[PDB]
Amino acid sequence: MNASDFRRRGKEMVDYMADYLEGIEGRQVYPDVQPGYLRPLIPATAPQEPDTFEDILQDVEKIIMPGVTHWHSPYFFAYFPTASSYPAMLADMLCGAIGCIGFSWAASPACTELETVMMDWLGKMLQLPEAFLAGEAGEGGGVIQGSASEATLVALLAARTKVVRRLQAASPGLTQGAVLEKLVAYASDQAHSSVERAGLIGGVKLKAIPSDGKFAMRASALQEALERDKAAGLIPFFVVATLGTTSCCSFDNLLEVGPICHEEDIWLHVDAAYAGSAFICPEFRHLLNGVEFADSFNFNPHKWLLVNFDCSAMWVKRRTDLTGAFKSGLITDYRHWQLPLGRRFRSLKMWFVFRMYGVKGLQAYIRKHVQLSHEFEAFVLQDPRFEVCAEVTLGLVCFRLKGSDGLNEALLERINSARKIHLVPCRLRGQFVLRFAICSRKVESGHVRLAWEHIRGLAAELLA
Amino acid sequence: MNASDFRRRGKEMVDYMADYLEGIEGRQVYPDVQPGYLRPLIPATAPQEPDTFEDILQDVEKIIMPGVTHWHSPYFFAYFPTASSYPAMLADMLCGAIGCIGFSWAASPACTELETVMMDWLGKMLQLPEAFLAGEAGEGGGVIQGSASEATLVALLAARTKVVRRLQAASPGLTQGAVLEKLVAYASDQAHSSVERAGLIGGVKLKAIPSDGKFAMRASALQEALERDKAAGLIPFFVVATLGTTSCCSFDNLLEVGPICHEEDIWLHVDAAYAGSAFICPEFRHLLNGVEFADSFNFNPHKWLLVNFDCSAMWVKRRTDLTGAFKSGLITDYRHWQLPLGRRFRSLKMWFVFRMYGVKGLQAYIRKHVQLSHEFEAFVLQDPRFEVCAEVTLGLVCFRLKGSDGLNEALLERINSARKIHLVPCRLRGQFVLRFAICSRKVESGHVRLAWEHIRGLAAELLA
Ligand SMILES: Cc1ncc(COP(=O)(O)O)c(CNN[C@@](C)(Cc2ccc(O)c(O)c2)C(=O)O)c1O
Ligand SMILES: Cc1ncc(COP(=O)(O)O)c(CNN[C@@](C)(Cc2ccc(O)c(O)c2)C(=O)O)c1O
Repeated sequence: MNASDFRRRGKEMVDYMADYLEGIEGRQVYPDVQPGYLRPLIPATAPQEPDTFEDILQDVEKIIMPGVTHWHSPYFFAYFPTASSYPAMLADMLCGAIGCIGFSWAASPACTELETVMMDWLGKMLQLPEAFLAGEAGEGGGVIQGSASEATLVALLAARTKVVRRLQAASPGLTQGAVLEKLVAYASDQAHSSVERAGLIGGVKLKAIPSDGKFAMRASALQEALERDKAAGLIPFFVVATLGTTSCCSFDNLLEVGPICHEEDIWLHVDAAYAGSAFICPEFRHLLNGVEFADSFNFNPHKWLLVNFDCSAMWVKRRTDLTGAFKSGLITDYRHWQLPLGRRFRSLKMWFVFRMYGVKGLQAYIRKHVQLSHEFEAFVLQDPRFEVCAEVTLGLVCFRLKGSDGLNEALLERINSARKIHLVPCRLRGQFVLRFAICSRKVESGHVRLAWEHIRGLAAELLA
Repeated sequence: MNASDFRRRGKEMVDYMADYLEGIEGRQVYPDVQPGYLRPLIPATAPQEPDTFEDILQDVEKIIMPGVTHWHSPYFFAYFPTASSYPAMLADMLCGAIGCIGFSWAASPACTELETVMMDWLGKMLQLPEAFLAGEAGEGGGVIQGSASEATLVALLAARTKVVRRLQAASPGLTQGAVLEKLVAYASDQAHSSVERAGLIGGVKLKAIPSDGKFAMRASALQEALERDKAAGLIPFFVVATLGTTSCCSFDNLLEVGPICHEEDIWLHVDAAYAGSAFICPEFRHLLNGVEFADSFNFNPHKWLLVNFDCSAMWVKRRTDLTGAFKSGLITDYRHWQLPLGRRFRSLKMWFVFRMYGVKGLQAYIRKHVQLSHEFEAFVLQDPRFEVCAEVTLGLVCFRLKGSDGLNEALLERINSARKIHLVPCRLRGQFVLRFAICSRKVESGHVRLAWEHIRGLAAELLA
């Protein structure tokens, strides 16, 4: 197809996209399709001659949609939200049209330059210490990573290279392999699985630190682990502090963990994938206190800041520490800040979102979700049959029917079978817990109310 | 902004995208902007209140465009092409609207299922051995990687885990670190830098194999290296054969290298980033012969198959070998086939491109570029002042002005300073060479002719 055809089809696609998101409430959130449903519905080979756009769109609706879990439905309360905003979609369109591969400055100056500024803009919205800002003379700076899982691996690799060099500077005949055997990384027992994958890929041992009563990593527990492992001849080199754990959105104590990592010269990476977005609101910023001790900080605007997926934000205090793993002020070589060499103009999404919503719009968005979260929490607190299982700070409420895990697993099955809303569970200290996460950009109090009524009703039937 | 605003702005964006690509020939390919030009032109902070869409679009045109290198201009003859097609853009739009994160089957069945089928469709277009196809009972299969650089690291990690397990089976006290010290990987001296990055990240030694007269890796040179390294107590575990090297688009000999890797039980990964797309044309398929010996095969539809960047295609013969590094028939867990956990619905781009162009349209596209490449080659062969430096098989012509490297470096500077076309050089055996790569989806004979006339003219002035 050509430009004139695109002008026509592109506009049709725009209406199709708007129609989908606009009438999404009428879709069943979770699909009834069985694994393997798709292959028999489409040809086993690509067509020799063109199919029409109309035919493809019909297939999207009749063959693809039945196998889609609608992340953006007001009734999707699973995992954590993923971002969807029209400004981000407009930027993605422009991004694909410009279509440059920013593997070097010369490949498209703006592809690299806009990103550094967007990262400073965002760094300021979060009130990050200046050490993380690029500005005109900063040693630090930020980069867009493809995802938090990748950001963590990047930080682990930078940390691995750094401690290897420190060990080798003092004892030159030491090999990389010999050093790997002694390296140990730590993360909370509530840390996301991306940390274990990073340890596995990095070839190092990863040890979980027992979390406290509020599922937070504490100085005492970290120190205990450090002493035991150093005594055994292991070398702590990397710690991942999680702000906004997946299970119950708890927060590791950065003010306690930071000083320890500093004293032991341990690389401290902060994973705030979900919660990070809330930090642009002054009332939640205290949760990030202690980030001044972090060597790297990361959160996903593609979760809770409306920047469509393919946008994880990472900052470091020393580009040299990051850069050393893959070989001030202005950044010209992002290829040394990430695993892949190529990259597309993703900073455009941030620019459009930040400018079209404005900081105030983004704050209102966060605050509304937190309000909705508390509305759901209030419902649960009013019913003596249920219990809230963890402090509710952001858009996640962990709850359960007072009773056995079997009862709650049954409640979850009833909810999934009903197909009205979609939630997922988790285990908090072996205990089965239901998670209610405010996800959709357009969830309203009504949806939360109906979701609660639906859940309360099923619970009643079950209790009988 | 809301759906109705998007219906309006999205359509405006469509026209803006079409206008840009349509009038791209009137843009200067390479920018005159200096590093750091952007920061002073935009605010140091995000706006508190919304900016208008009109204002953003004006900034795109006045502030962003001057810092963009136009990859899609008919006059961009640098590196290798990157993909840009309207069907791919249409799919990307849909992809962002559905906006699912396919980290598991349940997160969106179709996000995972369509991908496996598209990979089989593409596998069939390339006439890959059936061992690489998923089908209904295959052990192999394909996955979309974010890029070839990542695909190579994935294969290296799978290979690293495989040889480590084989070894610890013989010597169970052998640690991962002890094994890493003995591992050696190989690639041609013409291999892309992504291979060195993979070795660095994987913590293993990478050794370059001298290429022959046609810049191809040969059995003799590989064997020589293997014998020397095994004798030194090193363990070969991974070889990257490159089909379509960046410098001169040469091809490693798979028929020679394959048997050796098989006999030595060395993981053979095939990197065909650019050239891979040509293999859907029967007249170029012989270049891929020997892929039956490969453990993993990869090429980028986002280079030369019109699937907009963020689309690298990788196949393996044994999902178990790949999967083992991150832990038949239907694939439900792509999270064990790649580094990141999340992923978007990228298979949509393949589906739209394959269906809207049809195999025949894709083959016509490839053939036209190869024809244009030979047209340029013919021009060079007619002028006794120049020489072609390597066999021309696909869309790349390596040439130089007969004489010193200094003369050619001067010619390149003249070309870049003129700002009419954009090319990059490379060194072939220390010799400075100019590269002419057919890139744009809309390059025509006229463009190639004008580019040659422009180059010939500058060469004349210089020679005087
Ligand atoms: C605390 C924490 N750290 C890292 C990650 C990985 O982030 P990414 O997906 O960018 O690699 C997670 C993220 N996600 N875990 C979820 C919530 C799944 C999910 C929801 C929404 C998204 O946009 C993504 O990308 C993933 C879980 O269900 O496992 C995390 O929470
Ligand atoms: C032979 C070869 N192998 C691997 C790679 C890496 O691919 P990717 O960019 O997906 O990680 C390359 C690729 N690119 N090298 C180029 C041609 C730059 C480039 C051009 C067009 C693209 O779409 C991308 O992604 C990159 C370079 O000149 O170095 C490769 O050639």
